[PDB]
Amino acid sequence: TTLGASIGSTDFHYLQKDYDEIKKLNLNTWNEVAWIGDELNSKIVMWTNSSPVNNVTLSSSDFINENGDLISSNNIKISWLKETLANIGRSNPSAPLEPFPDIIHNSGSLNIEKNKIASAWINIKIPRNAKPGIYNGSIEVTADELEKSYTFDYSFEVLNLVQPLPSETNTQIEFWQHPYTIARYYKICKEDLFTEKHFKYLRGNLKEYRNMGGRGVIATIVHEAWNHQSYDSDPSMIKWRKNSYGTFEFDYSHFDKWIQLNIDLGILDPEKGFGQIKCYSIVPWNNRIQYFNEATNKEEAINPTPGSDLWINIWTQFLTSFMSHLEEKGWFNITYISMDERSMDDLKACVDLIENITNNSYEHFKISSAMDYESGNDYSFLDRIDDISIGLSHINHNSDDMKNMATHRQELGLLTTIYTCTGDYPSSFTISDPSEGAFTIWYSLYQNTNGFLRWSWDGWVENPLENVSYKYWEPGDPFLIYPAEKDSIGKTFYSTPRLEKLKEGIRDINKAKYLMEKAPNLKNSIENLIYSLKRPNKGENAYGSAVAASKEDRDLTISEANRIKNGINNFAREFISLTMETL
Ligand SMILES: CC(=O)N[C@@H]1[C@@H](O)[C@@H](O)[C@@H](CO)O[C@H]1O
Ligand SMILES: CC(=O)N[C@@H]1[C@@H](O)[C@@H](O)[C@@H](CO)O[C@H]1O
Repeated sequence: TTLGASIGSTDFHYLQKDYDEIKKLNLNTWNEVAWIGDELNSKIVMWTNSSPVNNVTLSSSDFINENGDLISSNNIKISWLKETLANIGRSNPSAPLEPFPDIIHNSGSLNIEKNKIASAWINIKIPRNAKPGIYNGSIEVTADELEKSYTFDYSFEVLNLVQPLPSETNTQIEFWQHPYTIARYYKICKEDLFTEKHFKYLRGNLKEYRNMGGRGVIATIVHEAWNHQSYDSDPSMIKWRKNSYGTFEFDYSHFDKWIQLNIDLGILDPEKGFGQIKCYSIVPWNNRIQYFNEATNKEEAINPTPGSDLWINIWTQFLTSFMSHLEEKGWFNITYISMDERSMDDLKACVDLIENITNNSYEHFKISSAMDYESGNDYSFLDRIDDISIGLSHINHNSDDMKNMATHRQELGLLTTIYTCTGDYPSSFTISDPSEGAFTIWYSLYQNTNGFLRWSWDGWVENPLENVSYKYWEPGDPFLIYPAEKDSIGKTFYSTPRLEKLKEGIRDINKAKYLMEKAPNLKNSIENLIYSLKRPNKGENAYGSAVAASKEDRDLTISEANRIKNGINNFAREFISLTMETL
């Protein structure tokens, strides 16, 4: 027929190459369980045969429970998934380019060419004052060349528990933002950086970050701190210069505007100690510091070795000046100096220096680092670092070491996350199954950490809406949101199924934590459910990208995330029911 349609999973992509199998789909009903103030996602997958089909549109009804309580269609947004091209390899110019439905794009009508797949993402926001019950409604697909519209029957159960607000949880989330990348893409000239004209293209995506639980805000403190690994250079938010007396001076202009923005948006709250400023880095690439030398009127650069007299000298100047500046602003207590996975001799020199430099309340800078930890219960150096993030590929699954390490840090009130990056599986690539994201968040809880860190909020390539390929890494690795179109009026970014799955994991671990606290009879049962989590094996495709080790491993990833979720909602249910029977 002209247009086929079926409900599909949000957990994996429906790709053009799978057209003939996709056409056999025939799911006409959907159901899910939600808390008050939760969100659900779904998907409709469609296909054409030999004719193009025009003006394809989806509309939701209102949803109504058994008492007539209403959740308006206002709370349902239906968005076309847009495809972009991705080189399917890693550092491999000859890998093929294939299309991936990675972009949650716009609402409205689509014209679909012949012999194509197209899917639409469905987002359902449950109001924070919604009534419990089973809600029913429908989603209707029409098109010009379609005689009989499709009606898909949707229901969900709202449980009588309230989804926690981010600020009511102890989940740590940190995604690295690249505000000069947003400037580049949207044609913000040098003169307008960190002016209102730049802020208009930042605010939307930062609120997005905030609302899902983002707490870490990165800021660069030297020039090109990652040696231009990304498509866009990384400028320093603190400009360095050397004066005629041979000592250094620091312009905090961009730094201050950046942090203030994040304070204004409610991401950081320095007075109450909410959120973090992560200052990258005291061990930037090759220890290289580029600075304007006033005596010679040109740019110079030096590479002092950590723990040398010269390194100690320069970095004492920076840290004492920075600490004063921060104290004047009232920002010091939420500021962390970031290291990185360097020689342990270099990290020791960093921690030694930092602990030497105190303010007049006897406090030194907090310290943050990605750390290569795999075993052993010697926590003597790790305990000196306030926030650490351990990469997934360094975590040995058949072992309690990570969990033991993290539990120690939890007892000391220190922070711990896991991160993913290039080479990881599960991960958060364009080519990934989006459900890898929910698995990733569950795994952060399995390891008894506070949550999840990723380097990659927005590190866009030239035109990611059309091709995400970059010279390094699996495709889509550097960004979890897309920009909007360069000429956009209105939208400033687009979400991704992979991001929405992280969001899902974050909401569902927050449920598990809420119940563990409010239901002491169930806490240990809940812990055991989480401890049953299995971790899949990984391999590589032919082009160097990390992928599941087998179909069984790939199915595990999806079946595990959903199993824990459903188990948590059953605990939620038994808890509600027993509270009622026993009230
Ligand atoms: C609202 C907010 O950000 N709260 C955090 C809390 O969740 C926890 O992480 C704690 C660390 O000791 O700091 C708090 O101020
Ligand atoms: C904490 C972290 O993400 N570190 C690096 C990051 O800088 C970047 O190189 C990324 C590329 O995927 O790999 C990560 O290992």
